[PDB]
Amino acid sequence: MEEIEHRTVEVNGIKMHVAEKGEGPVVLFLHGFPELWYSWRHQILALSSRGYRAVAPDLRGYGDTEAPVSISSYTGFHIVGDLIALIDLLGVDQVFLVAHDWGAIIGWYLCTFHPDRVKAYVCLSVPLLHRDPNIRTVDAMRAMYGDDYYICRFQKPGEMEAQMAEVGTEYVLKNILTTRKPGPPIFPKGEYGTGFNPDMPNSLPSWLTQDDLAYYVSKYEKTGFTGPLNYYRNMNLNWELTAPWSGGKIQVPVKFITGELDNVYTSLNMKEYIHGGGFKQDVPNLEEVIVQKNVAHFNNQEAAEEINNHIYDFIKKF
Repeated sequence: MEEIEHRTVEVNGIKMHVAEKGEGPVVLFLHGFPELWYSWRHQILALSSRGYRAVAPDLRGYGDTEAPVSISSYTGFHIVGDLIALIDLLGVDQVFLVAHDWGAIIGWYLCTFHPDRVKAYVCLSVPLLHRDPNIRTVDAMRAMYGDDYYICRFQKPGEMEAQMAEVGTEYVLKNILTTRKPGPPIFPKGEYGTGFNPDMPNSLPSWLTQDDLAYYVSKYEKTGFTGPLNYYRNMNLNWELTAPWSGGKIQVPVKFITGELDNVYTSLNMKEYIHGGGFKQDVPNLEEVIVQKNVAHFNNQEAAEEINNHIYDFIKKF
């Protein structure tokens, strides 16, 4: 970790923190919510040691990267704009892409707008989110799960931030990271409360050290949750703006990997989309989907070595 290089670069008008290690084909890692570049620590070390150039930024709004004040500065187009600028700075025509959670949503947008810049994509947790022309993204979630569904509760500016403040940053991060409950996360009414996990363990699970959690806390306690939350606040706007790509397929080779207990997999009719034929129809060069038994949402950390090996085996093919 000591030999991971950290720098700040100017991309698309913002200052972005980039963590990098190794030489070789670029493997660009995109973290999720509420994470950081650091979520890829094990993959950065493994892929760099195995002859690749591992690159893992803090995305716009996160960690040591600039957080614009306007909520509207966090559409998928803004984030992809940052990443295209980053790839140009890296000096390469194409990358191998690896992404998780919100990072995976952004990765799907990258593959939609610029498939030629992506040789192959290892996608964790969140598959392609089919644009339903009949109903907006968050409107559909609201109809399915109601107003206490977490994504709905994340919409109103400032509200979730205050609820998180009441219980504290360390509690929020431990609450989220340790969750193993399947199904749609429904919050208690009017407060954070038990949030994502009504059965928090006393000890951190063995994949997350006290120092790991402390590092996440050290960033979030200062810069807060607003930047990361703002991605969710643009889901309906993203839906509007992506009308030009309605009914579109992605031809980038994809390997999709999820923990079996991930709340994403176990909600939103995702399991049916993933295995039922819809995912493959939209993504014709999708390879065998991997479901990791007894693994939760944070599969790049909880099953880090398996993820290292799946990434390595897949990108070698190309």
